[PDB]
Amino acid sequence: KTKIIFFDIKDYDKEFFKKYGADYNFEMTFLKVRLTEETANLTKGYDVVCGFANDNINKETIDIMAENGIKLLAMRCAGFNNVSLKDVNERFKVVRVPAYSPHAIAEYTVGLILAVNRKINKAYVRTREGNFSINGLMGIDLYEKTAGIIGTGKIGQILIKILRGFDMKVIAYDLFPNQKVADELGFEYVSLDELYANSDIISLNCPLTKDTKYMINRRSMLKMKDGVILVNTGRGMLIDSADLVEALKDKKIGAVALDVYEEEENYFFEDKSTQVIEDDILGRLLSFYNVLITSHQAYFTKEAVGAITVTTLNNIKDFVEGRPLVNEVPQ
Amino acid sequence: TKIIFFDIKDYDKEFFKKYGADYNFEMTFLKVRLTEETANLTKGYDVVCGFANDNINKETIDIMAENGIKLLAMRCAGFNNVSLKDVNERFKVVRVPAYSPHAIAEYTVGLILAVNRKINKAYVRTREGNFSINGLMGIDLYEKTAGIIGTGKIGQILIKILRGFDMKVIAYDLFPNQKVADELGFEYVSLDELYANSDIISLNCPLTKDTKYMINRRSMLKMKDGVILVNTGRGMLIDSADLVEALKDKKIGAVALDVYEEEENYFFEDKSTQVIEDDILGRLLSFYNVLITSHQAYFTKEAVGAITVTTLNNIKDFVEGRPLVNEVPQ
Amino acid sequence: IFFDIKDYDKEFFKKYGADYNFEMTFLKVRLTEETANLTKGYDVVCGFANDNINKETIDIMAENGIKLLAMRCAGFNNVSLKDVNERFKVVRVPAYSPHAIAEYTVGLILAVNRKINKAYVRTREGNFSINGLMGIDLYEKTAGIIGTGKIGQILIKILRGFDMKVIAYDLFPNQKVADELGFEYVSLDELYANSDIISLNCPLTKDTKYMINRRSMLKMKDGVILVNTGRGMLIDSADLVEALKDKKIGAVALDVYEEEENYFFEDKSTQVIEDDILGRLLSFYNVLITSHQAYFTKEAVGAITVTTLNNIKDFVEGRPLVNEVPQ
Amino acid sequence: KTKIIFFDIKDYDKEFFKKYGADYNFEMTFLKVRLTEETANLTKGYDVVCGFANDNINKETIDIMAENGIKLLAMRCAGFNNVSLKDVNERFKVVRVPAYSPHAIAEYTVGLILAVNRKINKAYVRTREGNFSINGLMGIDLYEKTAGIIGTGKIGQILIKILRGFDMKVIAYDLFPNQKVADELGFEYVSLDELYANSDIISLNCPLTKDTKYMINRRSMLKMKDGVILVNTGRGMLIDSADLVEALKDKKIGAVALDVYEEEENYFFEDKSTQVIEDDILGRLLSFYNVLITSHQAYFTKEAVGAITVTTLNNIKDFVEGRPLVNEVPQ
Ligand SMILES: NC(=O)C1=CN([C@@H]2O[C@H](COP(=O)(O)OP(=O)(O)OC[C@H]3O[C@@H](n4cnc5c(N)ncnc54)[C@H](O)[C@@H]3O)[C@@H](O)[C@H]2O)C=CC1
Ligand SMILES: NC(=O)C1=CN([C@@H]2O[C@H](COP(=O)(O)OP(=O)(O)OC[C@H]3O[C@@H](n4cnc5c(N)ncnc54)[C@H](O)[C@@H]3O)[C@@H](O)[C@H]2O)C=CC1
Ligand SMILES: NC(=O)C1=CN([C@@H]2O[C@H](COP(=O)(O)OP(=O)(O)OC[C@H]3O[C@@H](n4cnc5c(N)ncnc54)[C@H](O)[C@@H]3O)[C@@H](O)[C@H]2O)C=CC1
Ligand SMILES: NC(=O)C1=CN([C@@H]2O[C@H](COP(=O)(O)OP(=O)(O)OC[C@H]3O[C@@H](n4cnc5c(N)ncnc54)[C@H](O)[C@@H]3O)[C@@H](O)[C@H]2O)C=CC1
Repeated sequence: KTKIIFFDIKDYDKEFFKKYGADYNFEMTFLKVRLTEETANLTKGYDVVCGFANDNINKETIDIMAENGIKLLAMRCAGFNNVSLKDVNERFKVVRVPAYSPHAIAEYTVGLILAVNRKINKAYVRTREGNFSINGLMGIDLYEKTAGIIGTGKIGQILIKILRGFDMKVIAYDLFPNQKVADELGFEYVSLDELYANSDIISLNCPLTKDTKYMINRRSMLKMKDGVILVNTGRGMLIDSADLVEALKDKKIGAVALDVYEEEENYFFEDKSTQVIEDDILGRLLSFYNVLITSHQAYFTKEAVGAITVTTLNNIKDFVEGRPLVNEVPQ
Repeated sequence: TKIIFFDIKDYDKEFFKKYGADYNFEMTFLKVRLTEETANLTKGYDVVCGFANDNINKETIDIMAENGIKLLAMRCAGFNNVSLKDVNERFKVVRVPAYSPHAIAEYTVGLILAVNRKINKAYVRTREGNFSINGLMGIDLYEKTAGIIGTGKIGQILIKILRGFDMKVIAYDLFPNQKVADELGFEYVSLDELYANSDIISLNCPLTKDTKYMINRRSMLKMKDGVILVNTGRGMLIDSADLVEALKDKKIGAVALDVYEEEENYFFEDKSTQVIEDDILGRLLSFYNVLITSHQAYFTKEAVGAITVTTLNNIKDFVEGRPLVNEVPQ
Repeated sequence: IFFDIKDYDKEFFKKYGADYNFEMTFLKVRLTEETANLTKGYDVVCGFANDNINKETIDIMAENGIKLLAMRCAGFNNVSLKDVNERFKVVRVPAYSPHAIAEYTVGLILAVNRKINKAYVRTREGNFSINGLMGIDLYEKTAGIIGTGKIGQILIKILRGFDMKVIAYDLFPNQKVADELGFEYVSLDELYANSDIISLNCPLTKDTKYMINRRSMLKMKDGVILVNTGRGMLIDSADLVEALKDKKIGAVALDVYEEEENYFFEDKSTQVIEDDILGRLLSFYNVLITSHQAYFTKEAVGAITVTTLNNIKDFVEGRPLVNEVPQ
Repeated sequence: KTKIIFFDIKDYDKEFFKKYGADYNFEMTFLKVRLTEETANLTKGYDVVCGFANDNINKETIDIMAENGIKLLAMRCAGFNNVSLKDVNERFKVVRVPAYSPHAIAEYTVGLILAVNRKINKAYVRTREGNFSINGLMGIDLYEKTAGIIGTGKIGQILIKILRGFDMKVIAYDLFPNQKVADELGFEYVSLDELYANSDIISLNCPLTKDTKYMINRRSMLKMKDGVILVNTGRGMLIDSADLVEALKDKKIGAVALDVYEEEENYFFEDKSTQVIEDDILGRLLSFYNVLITSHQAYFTKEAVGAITVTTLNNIKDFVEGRPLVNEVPQ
């Protein structure tokens, strides 16, 4: 009887929500379109809206939603940078799924590092055509190199542990360093500049905020070591992509793996192979021998997707029963 | 001192020229693999430098001793491809045993995650502008069981890394080392227990008489359905034909092979403008869940640097009558 | 009732059908003996080239009172006609666009000769080396066409424009057309011995099944370029693999494949391809496989939809059957 | 005896020139580098220089060559746009191979048309991964469509004949129309503007000159039919590539095949797959779903390459024996 409208849905999302939703007393409607100001009108008559990471939940969208009497905005993801929280004004509540599986993203990040370092993705395309030459595929041992992690949160700290198992030296930067964890894991907090100057490999694992937007830009990349391997499974807006293209052309950047991209919203998760990709930077990034782009799949495991579904359904059950909202996103 | 090198590529040559400039050697580089058909080209040389895919059987060894070869220097850790009994001490054999175990262990982890998370497939889709991720869902390695076969230099580093993923690790070795298993946090088990309880299995033992085709129809029937298998050891560890069947019957979830049982005429060479004659290799290349890379687990700067220097020193040490630290006993 | 439907099929049939007084039901699944039961309560069953319309399927269909089998294709080798027994009628679309297939055939020839597909994969990765991509001029070479029909004749005309010499084999030669087009009928053996390029454009029948097999390929010139936009069963695929391995076959393009029915038109990129020969064929440097898309142009598909839609409109109005397939 | 220096050589070139050159009284030296001002010095002590399509044979290069006493410049190609003829003040002679195989290029042009129309290259990349879906691969019948050929020379005429065999209607533009050939082939000369307005398919087969440089640019592409299929096996400089990108993005261009590219000289024929492609437009062109780029291989058949080698060697023999130079490029 609680009526739920879901945006940006794929078949994998739907199957999970139908299966696990069978034990909840919900009406579930599934839409393919992203939630934006153009589609916000479709929320009319629903109690709960379920949004995802690439929905444009700006003021206009939020106004139309409150106007339509929406009681709850449920985000089926850990990120909320794309919802303009100040504009909600407590006219409805916002919940997210914060800890479905930090391991999924940390593990993926390690995958991406090794893929671009050891050029696994290029190897595969060669051996498929029967090219078994390995010229140009030489990488570097991670062992005893320095990895620099920006964001020592749930994901960042698991990433650090893994890398320490590789016997990498790890340095890290966080707005709120946690020295205890550093002693347990065996890593040293440093400034951003020290991280840039000493890191052979750099990974972004902080949220997108006003302070992190474009934190990786021409100026910060000039401070990195030539041949630095950079990986981003955070948010696309962490990197000024145009500057990334230049730092690739300058051979500052040894290789880069991007699971997210600043203007990904009309592309990612969709098969755009039969039309023009209109974003110039995205097209150009796809033509670099040492760029690996994957469509925001760091989160994408069966454990992670399972927990997102269950935690999302419970977030909603908990709201309708007037229970305390453990996964509220404070506004 | 006159050195004949087989199976050489430009990356090998450049390294051996750069670092060999300090040593008093004549160095001749050949592209061709060392086999019975090419063994005759060793005539007039003091030292032969061989590599992992050379066929150094009795015929090859006989022709070499006949030509007065003093030293066989292997620029690799593996020596399964030298028929040691047939040497008869007519010349010495040296290898480079520990250039970089990290290179291979690290690459092994790279393969696991690539096939699990479909990173190679992702790339091929996004390059064509297909950003759909349907079918690319993987599994968290966290709290799964990895089973390592071969707890040597490489296998032990692999185990440590995976323990960092908080995987449970079980292992099998012909010569268990219980002490390392206590430090690392893993348990030796029989092969049968490994097969039954492993979500991921990695092969890191040498190719011997005992390991040849250990992974075959019968042992794969004991694995968990959906098992992820990775081989950076030797290709002959797997009966490849059975592997094909175990893929087709969906016993195998995904597999990454950095080596292959008949790789000798393919690997390291660009065969993209001719027929691949080996039927199994062609067929393996057509499976959605098979990742084949051309024996590049070892292939890092550090590893290749250390192979070159250790090889050149193996040879310097032999010619100066020094004790051979890296002899392979025969 | 429509089988083996894809979104392109559905959009066309809805757009053009929205004039006609029909209720149309669309199914994704192929028509086989397992799915034939789903025809219950329908009068029009619309089938396509890879449906298994054997006796069991036909029996279940007649049992369910099926009035018309409408084939949205020109080929009908997959419908066991003798078993229908006139318990319902069969219509096809015979001439929607012979040009579509003939033109595509020429595309394939040139793609495998000049390595265009391999070129694309290289340049996409920034490999602009053209080593191994050398081809041959078609000019003054000999092309051998098996099946001089609607498609075969247009193929011949195009190739004659390339100034290729053309020879051809047909069970029912048409000497006239040979004089207009400038080509010579020969035996199969002569075709095999003198052809640099060979194309198959005859129907799959009892007599053409496996006509390309180890024995006939041994008669071909080494380095022959072979293209098949006919039916997969024209080639013994296992022998093709051998003739590729022997380097008898210079390059081959297959738009059709003998066991294509559970693969073609479907995205199988997230599961095992169980057919061993198909997997193996995909690993050869000089094999080009496309998924039965020689017919696939907007004119062809438009004409298929209209001719089909008003093949049905001409059945329900008790009109004579302009496009039947005689049993 | 006669000493020949060859630039921009690949193994295929060398094998042909060694095989066929064994009968001629020549010393033959092979270099990998392109002939530019930076390399022109390497001509010192040679009688004959053999150049190829992407050599930068400007005045500086020509001056350094005449200074070194070079007697003959032999181009192993039909194009000569890249040699600044006015600057060669008859201080040496220039020969080319004009008619090695017009069929090779015309045939390849037809291959490209059908590949981008019927998506054969995209089909291949799909089926290789076991994607047999044909959605998005629908093309058009060429039958009864209009093809527009710019340049009715040796190549253009054979192209026209072939297309007439497809029963296409053909129109053509040439600076020097040949009405007789039009009557034999069945095509009509028209203005460029009429060609742009009525062509479904357009092919470029004129030389690169001062008059053809950038003839295909924003303005001319605005006159084409929406969804036009464009193919260029002429010269890269015939197209303002930046405008091409825009005309692709705005969907004026249905599909394009480029065998040549305006800044191809440091890329084409070379394996650049293990480094950054520094040219932005080329990278971007490689990321369009409906762009097919091949590396200047329209000429590349065994008959063509054979004839280039023999005709080149005879051009040179004929020069040294004071024979009249039938393949001189008038300066
Ligand atoms: N690609 C994908 O599928 C996924 C991406 N994400 C992204 O990864 C991000 C990290 O997530 P968690 O580890 O769960 O977040 P978290 O909220 O546990 O930890 C983030 C850490 O970043 C730090 N931080 C905050 N602002 C900072 C600043 N201005 N500079 C440096 N550090 C700062 C905090 O101290 C915190 O420790 C999420 O915000 C989300 O954007 C999350 C899940 C999946
Ligand atoms: N893909 C690549 O590029 C490379 C592959 N390798 C392969 O890995 C092996 C070298 O590995 P390392 O760990 O450095 O060698 P190692 O000698 O350090 O370790 C070998 C381990 O396997 C064990 N072993 C021997 N027979 C066994 C059996 N039947 N069952 C289980 N374990 C057995 C040994 O007892 C030892 O614990 C080589 O033999 C080679 O075949 C080595 C280098 C590179
Ligand atoms: N790949 C694709 O998308 C398409 C494939 N086709 C295939 O091509 C075949 C021919 O199509 P159409 O030219 O429209 O048919 P058609 O109108 O030409 O009739 C078939 C021709 O094949 C000849 N033929 C019959 N038996 C023969 C034998 N034993 N040996 C040699 N030749 C023989 C006939 O004499 C006739 O000239 C179709 O039956 C179908 O299988 C048709 C349409 C599309
Ligand atoms: N992609 C490749 O591999 C190859 C490309 N080419 C290109 O194709 C051209 C050679 O074609 P061919 O047909 O052998 O040349 P051709 O010299 O036989 O014919 C050239 C035609 O272009 C016409 N033309 C000249 N200036 C013109 C202008 N300003 N506007 C319009 N038309 C004009 C001429 O009247 C003549 O009909 C070369 O000049 C070269 O640029 C040639 C060989 C290979």
